[PDB]
Amino acid sequence: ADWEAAMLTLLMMLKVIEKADNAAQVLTALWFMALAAHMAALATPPKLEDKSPASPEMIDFRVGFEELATEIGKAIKLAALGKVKEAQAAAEQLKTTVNAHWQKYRS
Amino acid sequence: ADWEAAMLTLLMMLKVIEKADNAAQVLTALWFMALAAHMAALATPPKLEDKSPASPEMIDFRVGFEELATEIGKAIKLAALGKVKEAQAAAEQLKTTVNAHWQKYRS
Amino acid sequence: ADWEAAMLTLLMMLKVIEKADNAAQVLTALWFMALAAHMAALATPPKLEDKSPASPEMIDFRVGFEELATEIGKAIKLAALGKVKEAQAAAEQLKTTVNAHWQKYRS
Ligand SMILES: [Ca+2]
Ligand SMILES: [Ca+2]
Ligand SMILES: [Ca+2]
Ligand SMILES: [Fe+3]
Repeated sequence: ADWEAAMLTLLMMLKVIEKADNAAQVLTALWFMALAAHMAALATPPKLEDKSPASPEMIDFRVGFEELATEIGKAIKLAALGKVKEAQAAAEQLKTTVNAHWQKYRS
Repeated sequence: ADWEAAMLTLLMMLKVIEKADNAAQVLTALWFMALAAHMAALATPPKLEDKSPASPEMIDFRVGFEELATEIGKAIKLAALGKVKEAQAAAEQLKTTVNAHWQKYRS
Repeated sequence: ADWEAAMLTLLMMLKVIEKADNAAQVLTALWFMALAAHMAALATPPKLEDKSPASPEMIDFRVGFEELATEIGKAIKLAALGKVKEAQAAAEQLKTTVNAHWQKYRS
């Protein structure tokens, strides 16, 4: 998948987590979020199509994506421990990082 | 998973997409298809077991697998946008690329 | 996800496989197990936090993780062929490798 194809996957999975009832539904959706970032970190968003791979703007994008995989991993551990409530709470903060990263490179 | 283990995963997920009702069912199955190709592109099919990694026959296999991940990504974006109909239509063309690649290296 | 976050994912997915009714439920959970190992093989467990990357104890961990991905792949192929019974049987042996690896680096 390209960049925004996995970005929209993160957005939809956040909508699945907010309506998920058990911990298995939250965990599987969070792993789909981690998976969507596993193949999209290597892709390039539309705005940075003509930015150097060593350009600080393109470098910012990689690390901003690295925070995302880090927060997703923390919510996965909370959902893995059975804390379905605290994992959904961590998913609401994930929604902030996903939306901020998605709007900065949407164009 | 080995090569044909993920090939049969693509075939079964295509059967899940053709019977999927909502867009979330199509998107998750398509990401399972992208995931099945993410770890099987690095594996080697049975026929090419004794073919050089730089052999044009083995090289053909890698690129033919690269088309597959590209088509899967396009269907993921269609399913991510909510176009459950057009994503299923793209999945039927995916069935052509999966079956052609699966039969050429099945043996 | 970090190391134990994916370790607990393997444990929960084993509980999903033992209660899965059809072959698609077993296959998807097994691919979640393969996915959980795809990003956790590159992480480091708590005990080996201060062990050299070329240390035989840290080297043992990588190969012990490599057996895990190999067994998961074999159960995926059994579940892909439709053998839902034999794949669940392979999942019970997977439970031995997961639990042995999980307890050796849990601390
Ligand atoms: Ca609900
Ligand atoms: Ca149906
Ligand atoms: Ca049951
Ligand atoms: Fe990878």
